[PDB]
Amino acid sequence: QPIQAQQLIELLKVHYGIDIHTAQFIQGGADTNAFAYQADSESKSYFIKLKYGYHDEINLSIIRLLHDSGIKEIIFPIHTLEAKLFQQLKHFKIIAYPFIHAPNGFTQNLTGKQWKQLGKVLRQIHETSVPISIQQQLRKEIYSPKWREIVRSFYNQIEFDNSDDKLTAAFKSFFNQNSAAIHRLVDTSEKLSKKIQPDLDKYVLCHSDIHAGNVLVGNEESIYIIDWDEPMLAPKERDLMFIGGGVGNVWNKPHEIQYFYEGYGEINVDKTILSYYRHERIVEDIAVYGQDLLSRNQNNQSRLESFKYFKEMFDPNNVVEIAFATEQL
Ligand SMILES: Nc1ncnc2c1ncn2[C@@H]1O[C@H](COP(=O)(O)OP(=O)(O)O)[C@@H](O)[C@H]1O
Ligand SMILES: CN[C@@H]1[C@H](O)[C@H](NC)[C@H]2O[C@]3(O)[C@H](O[C@@H]2[C@H]1O)O[C@H](C)CC3(O)O
Ligand SMILES: [Mg+2]
Ligand code: NI
Repeated sequence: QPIQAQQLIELLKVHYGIDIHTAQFIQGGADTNAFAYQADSESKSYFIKLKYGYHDEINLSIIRLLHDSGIKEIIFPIHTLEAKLFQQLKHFKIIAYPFIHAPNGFTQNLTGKQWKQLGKVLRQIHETSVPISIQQQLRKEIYSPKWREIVRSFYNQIEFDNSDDKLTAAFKSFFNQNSAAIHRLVDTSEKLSKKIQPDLDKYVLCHSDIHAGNVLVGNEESIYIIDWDEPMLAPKERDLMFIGGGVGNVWNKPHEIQYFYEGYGEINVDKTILSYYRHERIVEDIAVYGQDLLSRNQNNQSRLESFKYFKEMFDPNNVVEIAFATEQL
C-alpha cells in the first residue's frame, strides 16, 4: 500500500510509457518489503511488484540468464523506456511483468504431461552454466546452523505465562505437544549435515524454493516457475527435495514423482542430502514462525498465518511425516 492507484499509473506512464486506466493493490504479499498490483491498459494486464530488497538485481540476473538459455517457463519482466528490467525509484524499485491468470500448484494439479515438463525444465535450470561473475554474487550452500540454533533457543521458552495472549498460549501448547518431533527435526538436520561431504564441484543453479505455490499451472505446457528471489548454488537435491516433498499438502503422491523424473532424466540422487533439506527446510519454517509467534510484537498481523502454517506442517502426509518417512527418499 505504498502508493495509490493514480500514483502507480503515473509511475508506469513516466517510466514504462504504458497507459493504464485501472490498478488495484493485491493482498497476500510476502511481507515487509513486497507490494503487488494488477495494472490494466486498454489491451493488456500487468503484474506490478514494488520491491525493497537488495538481491533483486542479482536475481533478475538469474532469469536473464535463464531467458538467454531458452527456458520459456519463466515470466520475463517488462522493459522500462530505458531498456531496463526494473525502474529504480526514490525509495523503492518497480518490476512489471505481464499478468498470468493461471492458479498456483496449491490449487491446480499438474497433469502427467505437465509433470514431465517440470522435470525437463528443472533439469534445464540445473544444467545451466553460470558466469563466474554471477557465481560470486550468488549465495552458496554452507549448511549453516543458523536456523537449528534459533529453534533450540525456543526449547526453553515454551512455559506457561500470564502475559501471553490466547494465540501465544495456543502456540506454546501446540509446540509442547509436538516437542518430540520438533527436536527430532532439529537433531536429524544437524546429524545429517555432518554426515554430508560438501563437494562444491557438484553444486548447480538452484531455485531453492520450488514447491507447488511457486508454480503457476496454466492450460497445458503453459506452466511457470515464479518466485526467483532465493536462487543459489547448491546440490541439485536442494530442489529435488520438493518432488514428493509434500509442501502445501500436494506433491505428495508417489506416482507423480516418476512422471517428473521422466522429464528430468532418471539420475543419481543423493538420498542423504535430499533428506537433510526436507528436515532443514522445516526447521527454518519452525524458526521463522516461532520467532513471529513469540516476539509478541503488536504489529504482527502475521502471527495468525504463522501459527496456521506452523501447525499445517504436522498434518497427515504433510512435510513433517514425509521427512520422517525415510523410506520415501
Ligand atoms: N506475473 C504474474 N501474474 C499474475 N500473478 C502473479 C505473477 N507473479 C506472481 N503472481 C502471483 O503472486 C503469488 C506469489 O508470487 P511469488 O513470486 O511467490 O511472491 P512471494 O515471494 O511474495 O510469495 C503467486 O501465487 C501468484 O498468485
Ligand atoms: C521465503 N519463502 C517462503 C518462506 O520460507 C515461508 N515460510 C516462512 C514458506 O512457507 C511455506 O513453507 C511455503 O513456502 C514458503 C516460502 O516460499 O509456503 C506456504 C504458503 C507455507 C509453507 O509453510 O507451506
Ligand atoms: Mg511464492
Ligand atoms: Ni522471451
